[PDB]
Amino acid sequence: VYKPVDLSKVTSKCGSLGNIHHKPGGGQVEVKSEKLDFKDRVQSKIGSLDNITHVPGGGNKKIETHKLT
Amino acid sequence: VYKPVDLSKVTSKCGSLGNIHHKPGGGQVEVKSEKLDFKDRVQSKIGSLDNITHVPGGGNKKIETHKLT
Amino acid sequence: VYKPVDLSKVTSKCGSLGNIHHKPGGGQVEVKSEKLDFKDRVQSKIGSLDNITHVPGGGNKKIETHKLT
Amino acid sequence: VYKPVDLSKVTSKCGSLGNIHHKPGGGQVEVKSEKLDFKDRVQSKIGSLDNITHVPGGGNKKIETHKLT
Amino acid sequence: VYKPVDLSKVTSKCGSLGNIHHKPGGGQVEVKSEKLDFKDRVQSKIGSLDNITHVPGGGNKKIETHKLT
Amino acid sequence: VYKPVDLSKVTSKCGSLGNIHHKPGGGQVEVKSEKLDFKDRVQSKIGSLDNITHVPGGGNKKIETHKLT
Repeated sequence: VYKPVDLSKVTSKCGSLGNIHHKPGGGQVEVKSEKLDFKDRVQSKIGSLDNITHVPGGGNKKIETHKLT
Repeated sequence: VYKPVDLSKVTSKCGSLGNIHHKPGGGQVEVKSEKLDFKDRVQSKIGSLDNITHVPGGGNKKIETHKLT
Repeated sequence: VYKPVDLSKVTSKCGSLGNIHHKPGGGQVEVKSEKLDFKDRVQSKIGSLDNITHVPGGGNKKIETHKLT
Repeated sequence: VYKPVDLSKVTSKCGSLGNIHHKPGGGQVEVKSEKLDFKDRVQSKIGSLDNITHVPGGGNKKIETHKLT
Repeated sequence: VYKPVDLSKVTSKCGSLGNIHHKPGGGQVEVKSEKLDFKDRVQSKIGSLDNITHVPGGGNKKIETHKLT
Repeated sequence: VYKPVDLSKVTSKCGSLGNIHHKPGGGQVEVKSEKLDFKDRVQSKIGSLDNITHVPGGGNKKIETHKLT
């Protein structure tokens, strides 16, 4: 017989959340290339890529796992 | 016999959520290329790509997992 | 017979959460290349990439796991 | 025979230009006058006058002069 | 025979330019005048006048002069 | 025969330029005048006048002069 119990609280209060500024790549990015030789695959990313601003009002997280085997 | 119990709470309160500024790539991205040779596949990304602004009121998460075997 | 019990609280309070400035790559990034030879795969990232601003009001976490085998 | 040659550059790059605050005359101006006597022209300026905020992207200058005599 | 040659550069890079605060005359100006006598021209300036905020991204200068005489 | 040649560079790089605060005349100015007599021209300046905040990204200068006489 298997009867685990959770009554827990995962809680957050905030008076205000804000004035959050994320300014990636506000300057110069400058790439110069001459007489290059590539015999195999090239993957290139230049500039302001994949940046994240994540401002959840709570962002609280529960992870729970159970296994019988 | 398997009878797990959860009565837990995952909760948040925010009085106000805002003034969130995400400004990726506000400057110069400059890319000069001369006499390059590519014998295989090329993938190129230039500028402001795949940036995310994610501002969920709440944004709380529950992950729960069960297996019987 | 398996019957764990949890009554826990994971909790926070913030009066205000803000004036958060993340400014990666506000300067120069400069990359000059001449007469390079590449016999195998090339991966290149130049500029302001993959930066994160993560401002969860709270952001509290519970991890729980149970196994019988 | 006069054949000067100019191939010069005057150049600038700025990634981002901003958060400029000019607040002239934010305090208190009080001017009391009694029994003044003026026999000739009067010019009077009182308060916040002729203040300048000048924010050119660029603002570069070339002056060039040529003379035969 | 007059054939000067100029191939010069005058150049600037700035990644970011900002948070500039000019606050002239934030205090108190009080001017009391009694029984003054002026037989000739009067010029009067009272308060916050002719103040400048000048923020050129660049602001580079070339001055050039050529003369035959 | 006059054939000077110029290949010069005048150059600057700055990553970021900022947090500049100019606060002239934040205190108290009081000017009390009684029974003054002026037989000729009067110029008067009272308060916060002609103050400059000058923030050129760059601000580089070349002066050049050429003369035959």
